[PDB]
Order: sequence, then C-alpha cells, then structure tokens
Amino acid sequence: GVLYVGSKTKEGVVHGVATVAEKTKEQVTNVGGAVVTGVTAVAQKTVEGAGSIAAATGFVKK
Amino acid sequence: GVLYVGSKTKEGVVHGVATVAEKTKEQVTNVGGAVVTGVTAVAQKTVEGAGSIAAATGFVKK
Amino acid sequence: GVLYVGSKTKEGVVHGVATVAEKTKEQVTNVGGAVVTGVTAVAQKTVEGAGSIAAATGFVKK
Amino acid sequence: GVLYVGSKTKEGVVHGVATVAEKTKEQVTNVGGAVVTGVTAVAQKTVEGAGSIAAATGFVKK
Amino acid sequence: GVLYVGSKTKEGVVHGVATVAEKTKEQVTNVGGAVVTGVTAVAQKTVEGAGSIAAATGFVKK
Amino acid sequence: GVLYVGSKTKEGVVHGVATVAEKTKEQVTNVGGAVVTGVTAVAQKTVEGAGSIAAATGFVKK
Repeated sequence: GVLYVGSKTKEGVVHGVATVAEKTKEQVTNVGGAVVTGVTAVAQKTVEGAGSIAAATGFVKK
Repeated sequence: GVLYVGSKTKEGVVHGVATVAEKTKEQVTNVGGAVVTGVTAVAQKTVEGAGSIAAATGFVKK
Repeated sequence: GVLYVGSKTKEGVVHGVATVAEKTKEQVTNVGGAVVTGVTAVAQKTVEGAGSIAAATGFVKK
Repeated sequence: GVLYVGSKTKEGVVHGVATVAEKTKEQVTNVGGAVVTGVTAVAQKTVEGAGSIAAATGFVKK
Repeated sequence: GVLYVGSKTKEGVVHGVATVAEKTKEQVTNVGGAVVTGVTAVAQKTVEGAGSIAAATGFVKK
Repeated sequence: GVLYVGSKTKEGVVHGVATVAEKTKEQVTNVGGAVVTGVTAVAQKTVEGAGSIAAATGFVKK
C-alpha cells in the first residue's frame, strides 16, 4: 500500500481543541488518546492488533 | 491500494473542536479517541483487527 | 507499505490544545496519551500488539 | 442645579469603540472628540459658549 | 451647581478604544481630543469659551 | 461649583487605547491630546478661554 499526501498552502491557521468553561463548580477536562493537529495532519494505522485507546473519564458523586 | 491526496489551498482556517459551557455546576468534558484536525487531514486504517477505541465517559450521581 | 508526506507551507500557526477555566472551585486537567501537534504532524502505528494508551481521569467525591 | 449619579453594579464589562477592518487598501480611522467610556460614565456641560468640537476627517483622491 | 458621582462596583473591565486593521497598505490611526476611559469616568465642562478641540485627520493622494 | 467623585471598586482592569495593525505598508499612529485613562479618571475644565487641542495628522502622497 502506498499513501501519498501533498500539501501546498499559504497562511494556514489550525485550532485543534478549545474548551472554555466558566461560572461552574466542578470542571473535569480529559483530553488525550490519539489527537493529531496541524497544517498537514496524517494518522495512519493508529491501532493494530488487540490494542486499545481508552481516553475515558468517570464522575462519581454521593 | 493507492491513496493520493493533493491539497492546494490559500488562507485556510480550521477549527476542530470547540466546546463552550457557562452558568452550570457540574461540567465534564471528554475529548479524545482518534481526532484529526488540520488543513490536510487524512485518517486511513484507524483500527485494524480486534482493536477498539473507547473515548467514553460516565456520570453517576446518588 | 510506503507513506509519503510532503508539506510546503508559509506562515503557519497551529494551536493543539487550549483549555480555559475560571470562576470554579475544583478543576482537574488531564492532557496526555498520544498528542501530536505541529505544522507537519504525522502519527503512524501508534499502538501495535496488546498495548494500550489510557489517558484517563477519575473524580470521586463523598 | 444638582446632578446625582449612583451606580451599584457587579461584574460590569464595557466596550466603548471597536473598529475592525481587513482586506482593504486605504483605511483611515479617526476616533476623538468627547468620548466617555466606563462603568459610570457621566458627561455634563461638554461645550459652553462659542466652543466647538470637530472630530472631523476628509478623504481626497484624484 | 453640584455634581455627585458615586460608583460602587466589583470586577469591572473597561475597554475604551480598540482598532484592528490588517491586510491593507495605507493605514492612518488618529486617536485624540478628549477621551476619558475608566471605571468611574467623569467629563465635566470639557470646553469653555471660544475654545475648540479638533482631533482631525486628512488624507490627500494624487 | 462642587464636584464630588467617589469610587469604591475591586479588581478593576482598564484598557484605554489599543491599536493593532499588520500586513500593511504605510502605518501612521497619532495618539495624543487630552487622554485620561484609569480606574478613577476625571477630566474637568480641559480647555478654558481661546485655547485649543489639535491632536491632528495629515497624509500627503503624490
């Protein structure tokens, strides 16, 4: 398999993840896993086999 | 298999994920998994085999 | 397998992850895992085999 | 004459003058005169007598 | 004449004059005259008599 | 004449004049005259008599 990526750009601005939170009490931000950000972002074969990517969060309150 | 991607652009602006929350109490933001953001974003063969990507969250309150 | 990435750009600005939180009490930020940020961001074969990437957080309050 | 001004406020945000210009060639911004901006802005007896406030601009092109 | 100004505020943000210009060639910014900016901005008797405030600009091109 | 100004504030932020210019060739910024900026900004009797405040700029191109 052959994968060819050609990018010819001018004045590129990229904003991957932006989270804004205010006037709360409990704030939990969980950013992770496989995040690719940029002008030429390529993600090939992220997981192979029995692998796993969780990027999980849990909230428990009593 | 052959995959050809050709991008010729000028003045490109990309905003992948933007979350805004205010005037709450409990705020849980879970951003993850396989997120590709950018001017030339290519995602080929993200999962192969018995793999898995969760990117899961859970809220429990009593 | 052959993977070719060619980037020819001018005046590129990339913002990967930006989190803003204010006027709260409890704030937990967990950024990790496999985060690739930049003008030419390539992520190939992040996980191979029985590996795993958690990037997980948990909130417990009684 | 008696002038009474009483302001009791919380979390006040004031934006007086905001000018945005882009993708032009000739841009002339003239901001002046008697501009009062703020949470408690009072303007009493700006001009008295034969006075004058111009705050004027002129564009000539041949 | 009696002028009473009473300001009782909390967390005040004031932006008087904001000018943004881009992707032009000729840019002339003229900010002046009588500009009062702030949380408690009072302007009383700016001009008295035969006085004058110009705050003027002129563009000539041949 | 009696002028009373009373300011009782907490966490005050003031931005008087902000000019941003980019991607131009000719840029002329003229800020002056009578500019009062601050948390408690008072401007009384700026001009008296036959006085004048210009704060003027001129652009000539052939």
